[PDB]
Amino acid sequence: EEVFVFTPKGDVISLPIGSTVIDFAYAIHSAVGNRMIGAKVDGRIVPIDYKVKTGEIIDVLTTK
Amino acid sequence: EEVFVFTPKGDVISLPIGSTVIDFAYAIHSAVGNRMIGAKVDGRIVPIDYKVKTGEIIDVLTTK
Repeated sequence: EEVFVFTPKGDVISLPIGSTVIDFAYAIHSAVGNRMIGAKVDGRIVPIDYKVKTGEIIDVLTTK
Repeated sequence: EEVFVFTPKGDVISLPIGSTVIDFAYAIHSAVGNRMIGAKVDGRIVPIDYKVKTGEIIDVLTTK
Protein backbone atom coordinates (compact mmCIF):
# COMPACT_ATOMS: atom_id res chain seq x y z
CA GLU A 1 0.00 0.00 0.00
CA GLU A 2 3.14 2.19 0.21
CA VAL A 3 6.31 2.86 -1.76
CA PHE A 4 9.58 4.22 -0.36
CA VAL A 5 11.43 6.40 -2.86
CA PHE A 6 14.78 8.10 -2.29
CA THR A 7 15.78 11.71 -2.69
CA PRO A 8 19.08 12.41 -4.46
CA LYS A 9 20.51 13.22 -1.03
CA GLY A 10 19.51 9.86 0.45
CA ASP A 11 16.46 10.80 2.50
CA VAL A 12 13.31 8.70 2.14
CA ILE A 13 9.84 9.87 1.18
CA SER A 14 6.85 7.57 1.43
CA LEU A 15 3.83 7.66 -0.83
CA PRO A 16 0.81 5.39 -1.34
CA ILE A 17 1.22 2.82 -4.13
CA GLY A 18 0.34 4.36 -7.48
CA SER A 19 2.00 7.71 -6.79
CA THR A 20 3.67 9.53 -9.69
CA VAL A 21 6.77 11.70 -9.86
CA ILE A 22 4.40 14.67 -9.56
CA ASP A 23 3.17 13.30 -6.22
CA PHE A 24 6.78 12.94 -5.14
CA ALA A 25 7.54 16.56 -6.08
CA TYR A 26 4.61 17.92 -4.05
CA ALA A 27 5.56 15.55 -1.23
CA ILE A 28 8.99 17.22 -1.02
CA HIS A 29 7.45 20.69 -0.98
CA SER A 30 4.71 22.63 -2.69
CA ALA A 31 7.36 24.92 -4.24
CA VAL A 32 8.97 21.90 -5.94
CA GLY A 33 5.67 20.61 -7.30
CA ASN A 34 4.55 24.04 -8.54
CA ARG A 35 7.83 24.71 -10.36
CA MET A 36 8.34 21.17 -11.69
CA ILE A 37 9.23 20.73 -15.36
CA GLY A 38 10.23 17.07 -15.25
CA ALA A 39 11.76 14.23 -13.27
CA LYS A 40 14.63 11.78 -13.53
CA VAL A 41 14.47 8.32 -11.97
CA ASP A 42 17.83 6.71 -11.27
CA GLY A 43 19.36 9.21 -13.64
CA ARG A 44 16.96 8.74 -16.56
CA ILE A 45 14.23 11.13 -17.66
CA VAL A 46 10.69 9.75 -17.42
CA PRO A 47 7.20 10.96 -18.36
CA ILE A 48 5.35 13.26 -15.93
CA ASP A 49 2.90 10.48 -14.95
CA TYR A 50 5.56 7.85 -14.30
CA LYS A 51 4.50 5.69 -11.33
CA VAL A 52 7.38 5.50 -8.90
CA LYS A 53 8.73 2.32 -7.26
CA THR A 54 10.40 1.61 -3.91
CA GLY A 55 14.15 2.04 -4.01
CA GLU A 56 14.20 4.47 -6.93
CA ILE A 57 16.06 7.77 -6.60
CA ILE A 58 13.88 10.62 -7.85
CA ASP A 59 15.52 13.84 -9.02
CA VAL A 60 12.89 16.54 -9.65
CA LEU A 61 13.82 19.23 -12.16
CA THR A 62 12.54 22.72 -11.53
CA THR A 63 11.96 25.69 -13.80
CA LYS A 64 15.00 27.43 -12.30
CA GLU B 1 27.35 13.69 14.28
CA GLU B 2 24.00 14.61 12.71
CA VAL B 3 20.45 15.75 13.51
CA PHE B 4 17.21 14.41 12.06
CA VAL B 5 14.03 16.43 11.57
CA PHE B 6 10.54 16.00 10.15
CA THR B 7 8.88 17.35 7.03
CA PRO B 8 5.32 18.71 7.46
CA LYS B 9 4.22 15.64 5.51
CA GLY B 10 5.91 13.21 7.90
CA ASP B 11 9.07 12.30 6.04
CA VAL B 12 12.40 12.35 7.75
CA ILE B 13 15.52 14.14 6.66
CA SER B 14 19.03 14.03 8.12
CA LEU B 15 21.41 16.95 8.44
CA PRO B 16 24.80 17.44 10.08
CA ILE B 17 24.80 18.81 13.64
CA GLY B 18 24.45 22.59 13.67
CA SER B 19 22.37 22.79 10.48
CA THR B 20 19.94 25.73 10.37
CA VAL B 21 16.50 25.82 8.75
CA ILE B 22 18.28 27.20 5.69
CA ASP B 23 20.42 24.05 5.40
CA PHE B 24 17.24 22.05 5.72
CA ALA B 25 15.59 24.07 2.91
CA TYR B 26 18.39 23.34 0.43
CA ALA B 27 18.71 19.72 1.60
CA ILE B 28 15.07 19.02 0.69
CA HIS B 29 15.51 20.66 -2.72
CA SER B 30 17.45 23.48 -4.33
CA ALA B 31 14.21 25.16 -5.36
CA VAL B 32 12.99 25.38 -1.75
CA GLY B 33 16.27 26.92 -0.62
CA ASN B 34 16.37 29.33 -3.55
CA ARG B 35 12.80 30.63 -3.01
CA MET B 36 12.89 30.60 0.79
CA ILE B 37 11.92 33.71 2.81
CA GLY B 38 10.62 32.29 6.07
CA ALA B 39 10.60 29.28 8.34
CA LYS B 40 8.31 27.62 10.83
CA VAL B 41 9.44 25.09 13.45
CA ASP B 42 6.80 22.91 15.11
CA GLY B 43 4.23 25.34 13.75
CA ARG B 44 5.80 28.50 15.16
CA ILE B 45 7.71 31.05 13.08
CA VAL B 46 11.41 31.25 13.83
CA PRO B 47 14.37 33.25 12.56
CA ILE B 48 15.83 31.80 9.34
CA ASP B 49 19.17 30.91 10.96
CA TYR B 50 17.54 28.83 13.71
CA LYS B 51 19.53 25.67 14.53
CA VAL B 52 17.22 22.70 14.15
CA LYS B 53 16.85 19.95 16.77
CA THR B 54 16.09 16.27 16.25
CA GLY B 55 12.36 15.62 16.22
CA GLU B 56 11.30 19.12 15.10
CA ILE B 57 8.90 19.62 12.19
CA ILE B 58 10.29 22.15 9.69
CA ASP B 59 7.93 24.03 7.39
CA VAL B 60 9.76 26.32 4.93
CA LEU B 61 7.91 29.38 3.61
CA THR B 62 8.80 30.23 -0.02
CA THR B 63 8.15 33.30 -2.18
CA LYS B 64 4.40 33.40 -2.69
